[PDB]
Amino acid sequence: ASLTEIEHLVQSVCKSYRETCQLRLEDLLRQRSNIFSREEVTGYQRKSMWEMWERCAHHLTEAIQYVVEFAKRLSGFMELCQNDQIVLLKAGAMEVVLVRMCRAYNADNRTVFFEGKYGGMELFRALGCSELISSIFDFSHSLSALHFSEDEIALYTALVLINAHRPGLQEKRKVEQLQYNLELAFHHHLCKTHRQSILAKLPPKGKLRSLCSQHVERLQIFQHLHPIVVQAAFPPLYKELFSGGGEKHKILHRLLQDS
Ligand SMILES: CCn1c2ccc(OC3CCC3)cc2c2cc(C(=O)NCc3ccc(S(=O)(=O)CC)cc3)ccc21
Repeated sequence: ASLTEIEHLVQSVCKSYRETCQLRLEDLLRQRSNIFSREEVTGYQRKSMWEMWERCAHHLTEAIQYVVEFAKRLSGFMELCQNDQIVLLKAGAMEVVLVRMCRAYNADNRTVFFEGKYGGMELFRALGCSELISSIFDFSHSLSALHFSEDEIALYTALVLINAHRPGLQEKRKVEQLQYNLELAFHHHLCKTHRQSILAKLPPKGKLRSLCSQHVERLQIFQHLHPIVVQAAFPPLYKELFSGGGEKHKILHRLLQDS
């Protein structure tokens, strides 16, 4: 790639992100005074474990749907073979969601936007996975302290998704080329905006992996306890990405083949 080509890549990734960001930043900021009351938090804490799981799994899947669309619109992604598209989304979609989530996290009062209002960690007690929840809140706090712009989130999530180290890729060199061009774009944009200092402050790649592993591990516990709930009331796409041996569905293929 050349230098104008890199800045065109920057513009194209930012555009692809804006079209698929699910919620515009201002819509999340405008709701920050809308906080759950103590009575509403209590109501969430008294919901059954299985109903809170279903609701949370539903919201995760919705967010993952916008990530799939981001990929489909991401320069060079659809030129990868189908196998590698699926590999990359299977391993990276939850990671992208976790990074995007920091937009919905208010570091001032330690709350996250959830079902129309902002609430803290205690909102999720009924899940029985406090360690996973606090890890996500802590990760969202760490990213909020960097004050990502929307352009930086677009470029960083492109790189989270386009990761040539995922096991199972068939055209590893093609993914490497794509990853390298997106890295140049991200680092070029940081340099031009005098934001190279955040590079040392970004989370190690093992953190994002660790959060996704905790998620799958707590899901396995839940699915053992409530197997019919997962079968009857979890989104098919969710089960395909995270469940075992829930990889019996083929939703990703249909989502990618469409359009
Ligand atoms: C850390 C606490 N938390 C969760 C914890 C667990 C969980 O589910 C899995 C555990 C087992 C299933 C699910 C959530 C969960 C979901 C939401 C959510 O969807 N809010 C609505 C919203 C819409 C758009 C945006 S965005 O535009 O920024 C692009 C992402 C962000 C937010 C918020 C907090 C959550």
